[PDB]
Amino acid sequence: KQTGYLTIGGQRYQAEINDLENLGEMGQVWKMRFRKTGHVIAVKQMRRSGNKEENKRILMDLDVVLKSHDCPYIVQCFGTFITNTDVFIAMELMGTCAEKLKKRMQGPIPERILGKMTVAIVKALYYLKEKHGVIHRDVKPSNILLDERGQIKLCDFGISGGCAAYMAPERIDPPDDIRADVWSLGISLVELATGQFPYKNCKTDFEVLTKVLQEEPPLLPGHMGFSGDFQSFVKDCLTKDHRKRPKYNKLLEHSFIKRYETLEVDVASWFKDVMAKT
Ligand SMILES: *Cc1ccc(-c2[nH]nc3ccccc23)cc1O
Repeated sequence: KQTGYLTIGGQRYQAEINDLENLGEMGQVWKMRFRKTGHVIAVKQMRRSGNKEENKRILMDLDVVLKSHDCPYIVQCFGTFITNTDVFIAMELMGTCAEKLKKRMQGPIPERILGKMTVAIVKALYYLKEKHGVIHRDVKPSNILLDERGQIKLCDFGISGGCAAYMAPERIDPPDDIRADVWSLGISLVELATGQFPYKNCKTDFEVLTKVLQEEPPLLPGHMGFSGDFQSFVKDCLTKDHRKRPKYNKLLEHSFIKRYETLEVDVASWFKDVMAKT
C-alpha cells in the first residue's frame, strides 16, 4: 500500500524513477539497475494511456504478487513508482524461464532439476489456492522462472482467479478446478523431461485439443532412466478424468515431492553451467 520505495532483502530504500538506470528491454518490461545499491531488477512499465485489457491483467497480477510476500516460490515485488503518466512495478530479476531454458538446452532437463522445480511450483500453486483462493489457469514452462542462485519461482498471474497446448481435458470438454492446473504441470514436466512437446506435429490449436481428448495421456518414457517416483508423479498429474486427478494436498504427499524436499540439489551450479553453453 506504499509507493516510491524499494524493499530488497529486508532493507527499505527511498527511491524515485530517476534512481534507476535502464539497461534494456527484456506491457513493457525493463532490466534496470538501482543506482543506490547496484541491485539489478526487472521493472514493468504500465503506461497510463496503455491498453485497458493489458493494464487490467497487469494490475491483477500485481495484486496477487503483493499478497504473496510470504511465499518463497512466487516472484516477488520490491515496490512501485506512480507518476502522472506511468506505473513502474519493480520485480525481482530471474535468470530465465523454463521454456527458454529448454531451447537453450536443446535437450532434456535432468530429473533432479525437475524435482526441485516440481516442489517449488506445486507449493506455489498450493499457496495461491489455500491462502488467496486463486487458481493460476495458465501453468506452462514460460511461467516457471529460475535464477543463478538456484531459486525456482512461479511468475505473474494475469488470468489468476489459458494456453491451448496445456489445457486439461475438462477445460476442453467441460462436464458442467485447481486440478486443471495439475494437468498443465504434468504436460510441462513431460515436455521439459523429454525436450519435446508431447502432442507433436500439430498445426492448429484445435488439433492439439483433439489429441488431448482422443489420445492416451502422454506419460514419461520408460527408457530415459526416469525414477519410478517421477513416472508415478507424472502419471497422476496426467489422469484424464479430473474427478480422479489428485488435488495439491495429495500431490504434496507424493514420494517424488518428498524426495526433493530434503535432497540437496545444486540447481545454482547446474544453471550457470547451462547458460555458459550459450
Ligand atoms: C527469459 C526471462 C528472463 C527473466 C524473466 C523474469 N525475471 N523476473 C521476472 C518478473 C516477472 C516476470 C518475468 C521475470 C523472465 C523470463 O522469461
